[PDB]
Amino acid sequence: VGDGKYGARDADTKIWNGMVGELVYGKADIAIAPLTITLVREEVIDFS
Amino acid sequence: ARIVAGVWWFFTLIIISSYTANLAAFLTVERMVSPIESAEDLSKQTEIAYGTLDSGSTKEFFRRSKIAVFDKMWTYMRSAEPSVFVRTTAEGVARVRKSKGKYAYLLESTMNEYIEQRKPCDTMKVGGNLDSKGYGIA
Amino acid sequence: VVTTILESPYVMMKKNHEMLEGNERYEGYCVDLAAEIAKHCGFKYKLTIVGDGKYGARDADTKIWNGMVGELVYGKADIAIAPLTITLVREEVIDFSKPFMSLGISIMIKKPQKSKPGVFSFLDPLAYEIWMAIVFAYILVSVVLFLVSRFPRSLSARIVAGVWWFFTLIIISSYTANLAAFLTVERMVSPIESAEDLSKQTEIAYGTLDSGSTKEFFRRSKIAVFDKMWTYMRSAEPSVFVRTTAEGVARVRKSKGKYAYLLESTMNEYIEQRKPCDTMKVGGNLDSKGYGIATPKGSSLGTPVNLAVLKLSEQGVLDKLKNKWWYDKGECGAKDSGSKEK
Amino acid sequence: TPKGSSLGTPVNLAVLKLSEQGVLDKLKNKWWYDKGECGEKTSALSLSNVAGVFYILVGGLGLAMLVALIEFA
Ligand SMILES: CC(C)S(=O)(=O)NC[C@H](C)c1ccc(-c2ccc([C@@H](C)CNS(=O)(=O)C(C)C)cc2)cc1
Ligand SMILES: C=C(C)[C@H]1CN[C@H](C(=O)O)[C@H]1CC(=O)O
Ligand SMILES: C=C(C)[C@H]1CN[C@H](C(=O)O)[C@H]1CC(=O)O
Repeated sequence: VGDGKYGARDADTKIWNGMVGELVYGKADIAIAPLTITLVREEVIDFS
Repeated sequence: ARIVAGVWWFFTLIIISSYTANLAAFLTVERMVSPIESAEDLSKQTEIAYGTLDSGSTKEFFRRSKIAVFDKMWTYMRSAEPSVFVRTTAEGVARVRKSKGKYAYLLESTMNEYIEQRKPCDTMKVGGNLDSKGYGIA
Repeated sequence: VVTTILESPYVMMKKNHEMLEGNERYEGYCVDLAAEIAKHCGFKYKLTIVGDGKYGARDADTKIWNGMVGELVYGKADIAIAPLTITLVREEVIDFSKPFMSLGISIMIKKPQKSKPGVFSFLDPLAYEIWMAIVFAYILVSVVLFLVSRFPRSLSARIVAGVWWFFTLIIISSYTANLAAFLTVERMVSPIESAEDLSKQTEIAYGTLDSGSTKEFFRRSKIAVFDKMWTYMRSAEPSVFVRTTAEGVARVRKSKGKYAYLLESTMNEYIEQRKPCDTMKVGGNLDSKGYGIATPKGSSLGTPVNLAVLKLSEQGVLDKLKNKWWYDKGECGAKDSGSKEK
Repeated sequence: TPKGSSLGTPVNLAVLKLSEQGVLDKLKNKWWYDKGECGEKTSALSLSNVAGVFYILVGGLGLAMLVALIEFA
């Protein structure tokens, strides 16, 4: 991952960053990593 | 009168035997005691500073929590100097390593179990898990 | 329509359920969780107990699903809220929400101890027959002593004193050393939770439920140990299988301790704290799975109940409910306090 | 294998091969140990050792009686 982040939503810019960001915005097909499952992430993307 | 002294002698014999036995056990097994039992004990005691990563789902877990203990822990961690947050996991573990034992690190059980088995091995996990989550493929 | 099965303490009947009707007659963990899910997703619901009384399975013969899953697939029930273990075969047919509770396969056996030490434990390091024998020997020494005197120079009295002193010396040294052995062996944390330890020993026969995901776990398992244990459970008569969990526990309590019962870590954790505290859990879990709310495939409820379970998990409602129905009402107490007491 | 058989060399190389890749160790540990019966605490007192001590005590008392008898005479 380019930026070196997992994922978060900045309230100011309202843009996702990190692997989650690459996932939502279509820069990556699938995310395999120690990614903690949280509600805010489950709302945007699908967790197995 | 002789029975008083005799029975007293038997009694004290039993007691000293018991003491010697127990002390023998104590010296044989040598079980060290952890400074901090659980997570609540960190909230009850002011002395040892404890911290999480700068950005992560853990700090998010602490920021928004309605339970009293975690609310207090987060109210502690928010205002502190110097700031207790660290940028990488390695820096956190190293900060536990150059501590002398005055710093506690809050991290997910996986990385903890992993570091506990890694050289020098000085680090260890204490107390139950604050919450139960899981990793996933996204 | 919410289908569920009666299992403690997931769904239970109230003390007086006769005068009570509707959703108010049932109480339990699953009931509370149901009320919460229904609150967040905002739907009216009616709890109904599944007719056949099974969780779920696919009959090989007729290839029809039964139980909760059965009532779910064919559209007899809108949602199923119960202790349902997520498995491959069940996930293929129906969709599972993110798991609300985590469990594993665990062993339940009879408790070795009566829950506390006593005065008689002082007489433990030296057996009762040794007590009677030492008192007897003492009075023998006494009568010999009297017989010596007849009607600092001597022999008989000297050797009586010496032999008696030597005797009591060796005896009390044995007492001390044996007590040291007792306390040292009491201080040992080890061994705790050895894997496969049951698989080797033939002294204790172990069993699972008649129909469930545990027995099925043993069936399809290619892992050496579990294959061994399944081969053992398959060929053993009288049948080592039980019909209900209650029957299993009652079988362990009446078995004097020569029987082990394999069940889910949750039911084990529950039964362990119930009076009169006959049973305990031994060893780590054999596998890690989780319970989940089951919805039919393509239903509109799936995503809302998923997000609901996640929301309840993050705000810690699930933990509160579990601690409510497990540890908070527990009469036995002990547990972690017992671990500190050991 | 029978003398001059065509299987001699193949079974030889077979035993060697199966030995080098550790199959023999696996089967050995399979049929001997893994399926064995014998794999805490249980510490308890021993009546019979202390009983031996009782024997030396009684010996002392008997010698005491005899010594009394020879002392009186
Ligand atoms: C079918 C299998 C893939 S499995 O059972 O799902 N996973 C196997 C793996 C060993 C495992 C087993 C159990 C769990 C697990 C851990 C915790 C929980 C509860 C506390 C809620 N966790 S949660 O879903 O992340 C929550 C945010 C709602 C539920 C399940 C996570 C992973
Ligand atoms: C190590 C880091 C930064 C990650 C790993 N899992 C958590 C996550 O997925 O957010 C973070 C740990 C934490 O927040 O303490
Ligand atoms: C309670 C029962 C019989 C059910 C519940 N979950 C497992 C299942 O869905 O198969 C079973 C547990 C077990 O078999 O020990």
